[PDB]
Amino acid sequence: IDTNTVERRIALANAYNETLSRNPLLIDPFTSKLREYARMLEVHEQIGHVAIPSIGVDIPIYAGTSETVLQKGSGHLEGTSLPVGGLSTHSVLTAHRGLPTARLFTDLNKVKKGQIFYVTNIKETLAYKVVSIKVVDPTALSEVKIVNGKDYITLLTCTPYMINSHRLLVKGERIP
Ligand SMILES: [Ca+2]
Repeated sequence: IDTNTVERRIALANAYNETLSRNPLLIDPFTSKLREYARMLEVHEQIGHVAIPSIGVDIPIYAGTSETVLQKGSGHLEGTSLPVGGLSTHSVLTAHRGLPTARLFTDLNKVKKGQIFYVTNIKETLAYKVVSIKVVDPTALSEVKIVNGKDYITLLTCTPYMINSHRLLVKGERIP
């Protein structure tokens, strides 16, 4: 796609991000029951890719967290910022703590503070440095709000392994 088209679409994503309420009510995607909100970012139905070389993961990102999406890649939590970076953005990307055939976020618990993951979209590849690692009740995801003046992406999965009673949140902060 041509540069001028990419920039218009990114401008749309930014406008969307700057419209978001800073205080979503995020419901646990794993225990809950077709999305157009991220159409500007979509190429063949994917909005991006998330790579965590620290653990050998590189998987596609799709809009929403339907079970169809989570079977095949990472799902973007609607109500959070779209993964294009910027101040006052906080995107949440979700994936299973492993599937039969796919590692997905199986080893997210092995990511450490200071390590760097990458989110690639139609425009560029963004780098995020891990700054926090937390475990919370599934019924507590709303806290994962957009923080004024910060550019964050949280990677979200279930824990402990093979139990999945709780949720692991690994938050990275934009490296400018
Ligand atoms: Ca929609």
